[PDB]
Amino acid sequence: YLPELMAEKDSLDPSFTHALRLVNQEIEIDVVINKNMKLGQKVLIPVKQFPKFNFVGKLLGPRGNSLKRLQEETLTKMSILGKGSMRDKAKEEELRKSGEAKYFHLNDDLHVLIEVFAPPAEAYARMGHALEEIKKFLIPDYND
Amino acid sequence: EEKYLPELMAEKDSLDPSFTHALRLVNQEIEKFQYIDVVINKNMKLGQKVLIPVKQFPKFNFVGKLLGPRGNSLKRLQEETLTKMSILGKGSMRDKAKEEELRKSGEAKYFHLNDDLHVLIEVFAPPAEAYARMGHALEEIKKFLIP
RNA sequence: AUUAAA
RNA sequence: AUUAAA
Repeated sequence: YLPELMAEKDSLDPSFTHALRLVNQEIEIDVVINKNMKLGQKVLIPVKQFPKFNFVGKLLGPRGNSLKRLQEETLTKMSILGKGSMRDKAKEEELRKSGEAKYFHLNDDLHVLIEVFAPPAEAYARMGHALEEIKKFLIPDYND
Repeated sequence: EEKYLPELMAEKDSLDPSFTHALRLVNQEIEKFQYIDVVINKNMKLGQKVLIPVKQFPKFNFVGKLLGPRGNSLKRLQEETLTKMSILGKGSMRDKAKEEELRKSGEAKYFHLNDDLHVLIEVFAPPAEAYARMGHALEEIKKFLIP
């Protein structure tokens, strides 16, 4: 069986990071019941268009309060991921070099991941409300 | 991702071929490469395939209750919810002998017949509007599936 | 338990 | 011009 993979995991050179991630990744709607669906949407952060604006700070605010309040008022969970999301950039490269699925996202572009867990008709409406409020953060020029 | 792929090809070339599963998995990860923007705020496409309960209600035909006379009640729902709803899956066609239609010819046009009988709600709008339209459509479509 | 739209 | 949440 595939447990051959376990023999590869221990014996593979740690210098191959993406292969060791893929091998460890390989370890393996009804509306009338109306149980809780989960959704997610990855929203790009326009650093190409606004390179002089720091979005990560405007989004989080003091001790993350502004992101917490948006999460609370939209009833969603938001996570800032991608290249440039971490505060320590030397740690961000070594964690990207670490190439663990948890930190794998750093290879991608700076973006927000909004998650919502609710019954389906509510879960879609909550995500739509969150997408309307988050653009005020991602659009400095929202006047006109 | 301009940084990710050159490291895969570097691993591909430098890796020991004796690792067959690991080398196969990085090749599968390479074949993949051969996400919303709200400041440009262009239209996305959302869809949700909503099964309708024939296992729970085998005696109730929903597809007729959904369409109505000449599809008036379904188009009225598509108008008020501003979505495109298409009934697909096994039993969607009224003629079930002409169903299992081709399907060994294998056209993705007809591939949906292998899926269970459902309703695919598609909505085309900007992301904030698209997600809010879908949520409203799922609100109203319950009323057809709860006799 | 006759609803058939795109 | 600062903000650093999970």
